Amino acid sequence: PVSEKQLAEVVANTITPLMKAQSVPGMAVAVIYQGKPHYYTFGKADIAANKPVTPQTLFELGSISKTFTGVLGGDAIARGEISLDDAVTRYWPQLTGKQWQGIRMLDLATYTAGGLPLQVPDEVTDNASLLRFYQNWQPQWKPGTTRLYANASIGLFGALAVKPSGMPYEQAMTTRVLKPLKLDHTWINVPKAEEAHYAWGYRDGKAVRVSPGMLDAQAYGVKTNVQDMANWVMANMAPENVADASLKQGIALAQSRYWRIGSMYQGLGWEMLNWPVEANTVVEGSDSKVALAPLPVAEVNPPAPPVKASWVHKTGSTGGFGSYVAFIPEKQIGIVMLANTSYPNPARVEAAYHILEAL
Ligand SMILES: *P(=O)(O)CNC(=O)Cc1ccc(I)cc1
Repeated sequence: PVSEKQLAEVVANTITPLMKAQSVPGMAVAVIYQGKPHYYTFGKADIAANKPVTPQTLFELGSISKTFTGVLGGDAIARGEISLDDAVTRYWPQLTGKQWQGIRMLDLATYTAGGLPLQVPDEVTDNASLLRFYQNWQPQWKPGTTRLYANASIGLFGALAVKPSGMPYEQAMTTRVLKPLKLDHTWINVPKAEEAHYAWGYRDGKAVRVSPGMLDAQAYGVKTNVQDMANWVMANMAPENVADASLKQGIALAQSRYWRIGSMYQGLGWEMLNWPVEANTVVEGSDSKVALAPLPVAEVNPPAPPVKASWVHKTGSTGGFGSYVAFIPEKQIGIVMLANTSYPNPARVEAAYHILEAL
């Protein structure tokens, strides 16, 4: 294997047209091919300041942050601190509403609680209002019957999962996930010293960065560079190489199949499809019309351990960023696409599929 010059061509040929069509300012790309990460960088991080995109440029991950939440939860499970079968109420006893009765930790993690909203209401700014919000929520469906992708669901999962540890979320994440994996440039809160590397997102011509929100850290607040992200993919595609025993298992727990929703499988943060899969299947499923809709689930009990022959992926966006990650453990290939403009899901998926198709 080589084709290095061929590889650089494949990427350029796919990304070049993408940036022109969706008018993306800058993009950092990583292709993992036979245990070796390959970095590609394009455009600008900061238009005004005319700063180019570099392997050290920090991007906002949006929903890709949920894969971190998934692994942290997995690790806690693996440590014995938590169980997917546990009642939510075991961790948050204040949640006295009769409606919380049959809801488990698993439901929160996999969006099956019964219709918790996509977003935490903007009116919620503190513990009091947060508690209130959850206490008054009226489920539209019964637990374990319908999947409704929501921040308010996995957001709470993450907040609760770290209780037994005694450490606040950001601390638990750094200590148990980042440190061990040597993800030294992965932040929840970017330090002053690193700020020079923090790119500007672009929306309606305006430069923008993500704002603070309740459960932001747990659902969409991670910031990284293409370097750490590539290392994240590698750790997930080949967990046998992870030294920490609970982390190792945590990763396997996050890639396990808990529910069946047509052709896709819901993991902890991660979403999977059986490989081989047709492009249209992946692309079509990524559109908001499908991705954000309430759909019936089929339980996988016991949960199926990770399948090598899968298409593991996750899309993520912020007001001004658009990211995508995909890998096939069987083939030892992966891709990372970080952009500073939020462009349609389908286009990210199509682009990633095509490069990976050059297997
Ligand atoms: P996910 O699929 O990447 C989607 N992203 C987020 O919900 C979070 C978000 C949405 C709107 C703004 I403005 C900021 C963050």
